[PDB]
Amino acid sequence: QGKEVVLLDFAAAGGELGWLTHPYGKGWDLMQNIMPIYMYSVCNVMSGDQDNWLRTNWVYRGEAERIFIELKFTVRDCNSFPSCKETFNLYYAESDLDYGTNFQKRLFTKIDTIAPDEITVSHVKLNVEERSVGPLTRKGFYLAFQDIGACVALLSVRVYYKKCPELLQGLAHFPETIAGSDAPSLATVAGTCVDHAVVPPEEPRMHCAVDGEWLVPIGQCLCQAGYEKVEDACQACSPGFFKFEASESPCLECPEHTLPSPEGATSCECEEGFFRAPQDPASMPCTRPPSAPHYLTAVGMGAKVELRWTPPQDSGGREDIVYSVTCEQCWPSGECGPCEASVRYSEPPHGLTRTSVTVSDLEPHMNYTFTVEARNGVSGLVTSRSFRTASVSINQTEPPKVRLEGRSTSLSVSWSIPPPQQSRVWKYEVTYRKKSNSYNVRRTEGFSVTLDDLAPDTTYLVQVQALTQGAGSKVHEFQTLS
Amino acid sequence: QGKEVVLLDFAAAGGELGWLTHPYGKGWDLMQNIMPIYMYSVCNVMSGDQDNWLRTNWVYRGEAERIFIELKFTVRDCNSFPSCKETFNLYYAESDLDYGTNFQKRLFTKIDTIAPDEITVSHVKLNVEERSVGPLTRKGFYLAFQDIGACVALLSVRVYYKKCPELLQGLAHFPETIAGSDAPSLATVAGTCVDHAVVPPEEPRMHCAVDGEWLVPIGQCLCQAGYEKVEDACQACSPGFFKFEASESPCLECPEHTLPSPEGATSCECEEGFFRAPQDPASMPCTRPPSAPHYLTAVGMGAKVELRWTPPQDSGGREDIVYSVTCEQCWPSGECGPCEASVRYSEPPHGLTRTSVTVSDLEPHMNYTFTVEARNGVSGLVTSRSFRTASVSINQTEPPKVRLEGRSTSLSVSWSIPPPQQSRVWKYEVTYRKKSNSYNVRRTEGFSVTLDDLAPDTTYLVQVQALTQGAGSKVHEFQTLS
Ligand SMILES: *[C@@H]1O[C@H](CO)[C@@H](O)[C@H](O)[C@H]1NC(C)=O
Ligand SMILES: *[C@@H]1O[C@H](CO)[C@@H](O)[C@H](O)[C@H]1NC(C)=O
Ligand SMILES: [Cl-]
Ligand SMILES: [Cl-]
Ligand SMILES: [Cl-]
Ligand SMILES: [Cl-]
Ligand SMILES: [Cl-]
Ligand SMILES: [Cl-]
Ligand code: NA
Ligand code: NA
Repeated sequence: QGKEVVLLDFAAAGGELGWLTHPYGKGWDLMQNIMPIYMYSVCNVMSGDQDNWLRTNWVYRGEAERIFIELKFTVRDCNSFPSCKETFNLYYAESDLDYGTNFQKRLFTKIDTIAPDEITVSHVKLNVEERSVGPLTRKGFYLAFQDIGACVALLSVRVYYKKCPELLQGLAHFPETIAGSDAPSLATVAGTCVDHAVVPPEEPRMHCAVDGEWLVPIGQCLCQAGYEKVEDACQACSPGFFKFEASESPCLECPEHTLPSPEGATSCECEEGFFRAPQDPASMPCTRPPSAPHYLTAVGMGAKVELRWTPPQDSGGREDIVYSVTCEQCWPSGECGPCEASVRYSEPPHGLTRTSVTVSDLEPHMNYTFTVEARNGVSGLVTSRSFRTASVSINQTEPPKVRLEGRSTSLSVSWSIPPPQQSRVWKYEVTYRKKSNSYNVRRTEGFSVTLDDLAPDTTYLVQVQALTQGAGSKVHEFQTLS
Repeated sequence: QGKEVVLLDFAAAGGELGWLTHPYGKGWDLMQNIMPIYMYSVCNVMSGDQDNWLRTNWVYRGEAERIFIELKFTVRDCNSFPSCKETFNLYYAESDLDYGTNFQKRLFTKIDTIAPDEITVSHVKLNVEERSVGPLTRKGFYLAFQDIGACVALLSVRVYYKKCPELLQGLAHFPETIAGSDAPSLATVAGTCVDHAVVPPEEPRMHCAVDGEWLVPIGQCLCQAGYEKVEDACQACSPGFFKFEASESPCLECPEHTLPSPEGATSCECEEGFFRAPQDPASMPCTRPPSAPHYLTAVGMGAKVELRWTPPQDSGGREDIVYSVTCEQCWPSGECGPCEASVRYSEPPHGLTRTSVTVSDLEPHMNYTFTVEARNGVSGLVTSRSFRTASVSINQTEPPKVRLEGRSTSLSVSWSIPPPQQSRVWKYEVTYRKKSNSYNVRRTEGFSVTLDDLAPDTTYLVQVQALTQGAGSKVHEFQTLS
């Protein structure tokens, strides 16, 4: 149930309300019972022809469309005393002027015959009856009651109308609106967003019914950045909190490494020495550049150097860690300088996410120092650097990488060396022994030989040296067919 | 108003319906008036103590919650014949079994006292009265009528209940639902998207009221790609039409240069020789590469060449037109070849949106042919080329560009030439005459001289030649102070 606005309340007046009766003498009469109770009684069941009227004061209508008329009464049984009726009539008249004592029944429209559910034979049996009328349009109206020979006491008369009350809901405001006249009335009432609230992407609406109930909520408003919902309004975020968007969510407390916020903050400021990247959301804690790769190994396996490292002990709270590798040369001469352009990497030496690289094409005996640096998203915002160094010497230059391209029974062999080294080699020298003092060497400028005139199902020791005006491969075991 | 389902209709039965009366003899009785009209009459206003009951058949309730009971009747005036009442009583009883002739008034709950609005003194004055009761829960119910000494004819009795009908709205389906019992009942009923419809981003809902009206639509479904809304459903796009998205829009007809579509098309296919770029929306007509720049001029103003052109006559229906310039050299020797890397352009010679460029650093006497090509977004999809050619010869190499850096009374002069030409110059030669056979020449390797010992407020003719082991500027008029 919603708002009732009362227009008339006979009982609530304690007798001081005085209504016109026609005729002046006979018919309805005000009665007091004493604890005073007042009432309007008529009981002329004997007289053969009655037409007794009771007319209320002029009632100002205001904004009311449908009025509700609530009556409380007793009726005595026509068979309970030895031309009688047990009902009365209820009328109304609209009008813009209050006519005072000038009352004319012909201007009154009949609402209904009022009958009792219970009848007395004197147990105080109080009937209740409600009717309604609408739409009304004039400035005011009158009610009336007609008795044609009933024995009635009329104890109460309430006229009220219904409203949908002023409403705060869904962070919007809805004005008090008058319940409409027709029963299938749902009036759509637009809402107003309370201060610091907004409709983001459905606009707030409510539907006012004839009983004054608000029925079906459509849409809502949301508290904007720096504000949240507290009860029915928007409030500034507490000190220590933030909110960056218009959402239906509370203020989030300040993330890690951040400076205590003032009221209505859309984001907390960064702590000294901590930062944010231009892609980081306000919800992300302040971060910093990482420490150095925790461990780094530089191992000279063969002619190439392998660098293997480990992520930093401290990431500075980030997950976008990359590595970059740089190099210095030093001749143990004493002189030093940056790495030559002839050094290659197994992977472009910057923007590394892998934790290892292979370095090739290195001058022998030279002391190479490799520095591997760790950087995350906030690194460009500090001057400082986090790195580890490791030094390697290499002895042999790149040997030929040799494989079998086929076999019979004979052994068909191929090899390769990186194209920068290919200028250095004068000739390749192939050696083959049987698996103690009798080997066979051949020479070529090319990259493949077939070893001929060999024993079936036999293990041979094959080596390929790169010769210069050098560096030789590992011994391979190659077996002939059967 | 919505769906009424009738449960009982006395008048609509033409007498063949037969109701229990208590007592069997006295009281209510079926009467026929002849054009047959049937009715139930009691008129024992004389007898001192009446309690006459009329009980309907057992009525099966089905799914009904609130029933509506509509009566039509006459009542005669108790004063119209010389223990009388002018009302009757309406009761009901719920029950799961039909008890037949076994009728027990004590099981009947009173709905209301029924009174007439109009009373007869015989003009056929037919009162109408509606009441309702609910919620009901048992399998069926009975109505009854009680007369205590009224003279009533009862001509009609309709019990019905209300439903919200099965509904197609907003491209969703809503099941037939029973109107609820309570007046402030709005039952929310979810809808089902009809075939080929979808909820894109609010889900369809309707609200069923107690009178069987559907009240407030929330949400909708939309016809998906290849489909549109026709009446209350989704239909395949006509031949000749398309629709690419789920929207509330009709099928669009096929754009220009396109192949007639089959039913339910999401896009029309391209006409032979026409294309679409991988960024073009389905709504965009098929396009093609443009024609050549309509006009091109190649003019050798000085040492530089100016190319000015004009957009193509035919754009192939596009607005993303770019130009690119290329160059061939030919010595009038006869031999030809691509342009040297020493030729510069006033603007990177590809991706041009401008319709002109300046070409500088050109070898004298050489026949340069410039080709300017037009390309739009669909050009990469054809092999063909649209271009215009224009040829230019240049005579002089770049002269010094000379300006006054200051003056007195003297003239302080500076010049420049593009750094590629700066190697060629042995010395610069400055000549100055007074504005007929007496000039003064000086020489420098640098780019500025101050002319000294000059007359006040005087016009001088200054030229600067670039000398080689050449090319000289225009004559400038420089005036001293006063
Ligand atoms: C280079 O190698 C030596 C050992 O040969 C090592 O101790 C030294 O620290 C390395 N680099 C530099 C720049 O000190
Ligand atoms: C080059 O210039 C001549 C005139 O000197 C012109 O007629 C000729 O068509 C030009 N280019 C070519 C490649 O034919
Ligand atoms: Cl009094
Ligand atoms: Cl009304
Ligand atoms: Cl040799
Ligand atoms: Cl009959
Ligand atoms: Cl009820
Ligand atoms: Cl000289
Ligand atoms: Na009535
Ligand atoms: Na009643």
